[PDB]
Amino acid sequence: KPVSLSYRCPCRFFESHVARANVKHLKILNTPNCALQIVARLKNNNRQVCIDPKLKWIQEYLEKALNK
Repeated sequence: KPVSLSYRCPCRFFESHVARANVKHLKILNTPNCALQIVARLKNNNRQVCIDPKLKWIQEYLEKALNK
C-alpha cells in the first residue's frame, strides 16, 4: 500500500485559550519541518497541551523571556 507519511509534528492543534495559572511547565519546541510549537503542561488537568504563539500572555511570555 502506498502510504504517504508526512513530516510528523509533536502538535497538531494549539490551544488558543490557556491559563498561566494552570501551566506546570513551559516548553517551546521549534521543529525543522513543522511550525513553532509551544508546549505546556496543565496543572489541574496535568495534560501536556500545545499553545499558540499569538496568545496574549504568550506574547508577554516570549517578550519577557527574551528580556529577562
